[PDB]
Amino acid sequence: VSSLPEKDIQYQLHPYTNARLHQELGPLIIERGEGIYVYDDQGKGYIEAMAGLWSAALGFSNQRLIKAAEQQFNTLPFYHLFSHKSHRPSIELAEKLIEMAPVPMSKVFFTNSGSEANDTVVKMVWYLNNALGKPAKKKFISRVNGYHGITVASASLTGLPGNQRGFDLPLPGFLHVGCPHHYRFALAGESEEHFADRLAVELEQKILAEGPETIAAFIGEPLMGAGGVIVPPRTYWEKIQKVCRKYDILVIADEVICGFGRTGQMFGSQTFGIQPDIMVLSKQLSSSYQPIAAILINAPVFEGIADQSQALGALGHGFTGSGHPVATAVALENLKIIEEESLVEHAAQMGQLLRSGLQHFIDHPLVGEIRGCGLIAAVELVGDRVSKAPYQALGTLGRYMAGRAQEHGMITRAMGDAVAFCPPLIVNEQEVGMIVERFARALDDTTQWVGP
Amino acid sequence: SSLPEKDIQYQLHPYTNARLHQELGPLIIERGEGIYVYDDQGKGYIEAMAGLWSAALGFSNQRLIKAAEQQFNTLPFYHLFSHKSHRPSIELAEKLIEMAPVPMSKVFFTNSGSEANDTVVKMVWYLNNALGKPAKKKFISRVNGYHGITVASASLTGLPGNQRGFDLPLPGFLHVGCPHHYRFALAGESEEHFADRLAVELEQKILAEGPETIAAFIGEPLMGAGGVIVPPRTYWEKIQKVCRKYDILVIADEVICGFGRTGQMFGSQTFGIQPDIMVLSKQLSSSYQPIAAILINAPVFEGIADQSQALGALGHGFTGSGHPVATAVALENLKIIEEESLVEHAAQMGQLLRSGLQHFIDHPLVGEIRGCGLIAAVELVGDRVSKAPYQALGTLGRYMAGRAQEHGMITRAMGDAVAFCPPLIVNEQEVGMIVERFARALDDTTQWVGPGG
Repeated sequence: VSSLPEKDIQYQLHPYTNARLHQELGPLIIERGEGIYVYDDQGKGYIEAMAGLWSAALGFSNQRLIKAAEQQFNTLPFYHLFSHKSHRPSIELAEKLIEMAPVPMSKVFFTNSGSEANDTVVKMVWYLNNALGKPAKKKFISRVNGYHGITVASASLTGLPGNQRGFDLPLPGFLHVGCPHHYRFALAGESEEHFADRLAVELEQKILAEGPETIAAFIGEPLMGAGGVIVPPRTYWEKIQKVCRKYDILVIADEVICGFGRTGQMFGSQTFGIQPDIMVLSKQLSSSYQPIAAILINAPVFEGIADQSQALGALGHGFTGSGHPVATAVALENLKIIEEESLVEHAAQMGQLLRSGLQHFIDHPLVGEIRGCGLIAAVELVGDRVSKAPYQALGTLGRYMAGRAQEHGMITRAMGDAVAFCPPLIVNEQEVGMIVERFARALDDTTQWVGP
Repeated sequence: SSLPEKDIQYQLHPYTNARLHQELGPLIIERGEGIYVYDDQGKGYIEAMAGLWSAALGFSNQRLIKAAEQQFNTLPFYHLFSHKSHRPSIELAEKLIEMAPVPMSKVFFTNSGSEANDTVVKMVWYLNNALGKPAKKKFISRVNGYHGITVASASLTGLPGNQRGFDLPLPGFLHVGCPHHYRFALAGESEEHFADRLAVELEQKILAEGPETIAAFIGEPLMGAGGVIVPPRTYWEKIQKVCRKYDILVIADEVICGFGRTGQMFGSQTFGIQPDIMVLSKQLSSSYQPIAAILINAPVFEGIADQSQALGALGHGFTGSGHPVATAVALENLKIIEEESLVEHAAQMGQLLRSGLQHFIDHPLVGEIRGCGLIAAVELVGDRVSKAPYQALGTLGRYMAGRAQEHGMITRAMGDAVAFCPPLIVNEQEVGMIVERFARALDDTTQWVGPGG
């Protein structure tokens, strides 16, 4: 048998893993990928219904991206953007991002990860408000169950307890308002629109209690990804933005998951009617073939930063890999493919098929909710549909269900007791059918396990 | 070319004055080969910084490029979350642990050095909570140290340029003195006594803050971006004794020093550091891919592991953590460094570099020549007795770096010092050319100043 599992146990500390259990069980070693599939070291194939980490838009064997990497490696395999240095793929990618943006944007700043990007945005907003002579205007508002990454600062923006417990987070000045999840937080008989009203009132009261002059920015994923595929209620973003504009608070759209065709349009900001001052992009940006993220800032944000960078000598910020030529070349080619192959439209089509397939299970006794938009969805299981209570404890069903899905050849992700769907954009109709079938088998297993 | 206008229109550059950039536009680098890069006008430059202290194998290593291809065609993306794994992360982690200069237990991967140090902060907090020491959370670092630029890692960083305007450092991130004898020793003080004073400073800081509140001390073995600052003799010995006395972790930031930069495989070896945690990046992959790695020792792992069990899972990880292409490239890169004996070769080339620069040791504008292995700096001054700058601090360094570029060499000014950090594969003739181009830039600067005397 392969030496790899023992070596993995001996030498790797895994993210998002119980380290002690890992020492007992060892890894599931993924050996290779092609199309929407990955294969373990025993040769078993799985539909990667998460596209890896919400990210492999073009699947696991796109030869154009691979050749784009090769072409750039053979030209200039590393360079940087520090001190006026530049290079073609960062320039052409920045051009393309600005010109495809759903609202007018001024500049792009590159990082490696979504976490670094949001961390950078925090720093940029502080820097901006200092430049503007508003030293108190520094607080960020985000939402319960939001996920913005896991640096010290971005984990503070994040609203999931799993990212904060044990880590002494959030830092001060990172405030949280309600998760816009109607199923869990609406009143009995309350409409989506009235639920949205109540959330907007909550935001305004929070701004008032803190002192509006101390609030710099509001950040949100158009729909929440890692926190549960939570679609906000109708009118939420309209009403929330009105509150933000009233108090001169920046609106930051975290498009790390929603970006590049996930939600039925190119950006989640389009789908949900968001006019952000700043956008954060990653993941599908490069089909995760290279680590890269991008921040788009509008004109007022750029102008204030630019002014301060002059007064303070240079902008004292940047990663070694910021705009890495291979990562930018791969992302550029990736965006071209998404456009040329009409994958936004195709994904929207496939998403309707996914959602209608799943909706066959709406009356199942363990299905509490089916939600989603475009080609992202979740099914939330419960132990009792009237009370919405979990079986045993929150997470017990989702853990079992995700494990059963894997046994039936599908990789999903449990988010508490919901299981997620975020397949590659290139998924076809029968493959959507198979995703639903493998969900159904896992659901059948879970039902028998829970028992009468 | 349409590129310069497009760059000015669309890119906010790191470590650049944005207004000046709108006036001047970029220097567009088009291609690279060996130790050279070429701009879009065809002019060639020796990349005496190896890009960003990082391109160990130069700019056209075909083995790294083919290693990337082979992995892209196997599995171009996967992750390490929830027990998932893959061969290149496993084999890289094995190699890193087995090559470590002290016994290490586990590797955690990130994309950047900044993310890695940020992660270390979180790991240390998480550890001390697991151990039932909730107060033991403060970090101590040094003036002019550079640890990256996330909110937390910029707090560790001790360069004002990284903090002014950004409301940093955060509370709980404390700084002690820059160990640079030339600038901070008392008149007539020995290196060893300077080291004694720095150790006393650290101990007094630990005492004033409450030792029970201090979790960790972090330092680059020699400081890179902050000036190629070699610590005085006996510094690391004495500093570590203080840390051990109070049960404070010792974290070696090897982002620049790692993989043969300093004359041995690690800066920790060169300077006699026994770190609890090491942070690696840059030469790890010759920067062909964004990757960094954290090595943690047994006690650090065991505490983290215990808490990750009690709390369900370790709530930390980047999408790109252990990225299969980045890890495959890094693994091949380390194999090349070993197979081609590049640690030894770089040590040899570094002696040539230093002896070449030392022909200018009595020049009226040369204040100090420092370094070790294949990293060095020449610090220029306007007056050697007072060590004062010519005009404003930074004038000489800026002028020198601009002249070096005109003579076909990319160097980095750090105030009035110019840095050297060439690819490890640099050969003897190429070291000769680096020093020649330094000399021409120095001649130009000297003529520009007119020292007289």
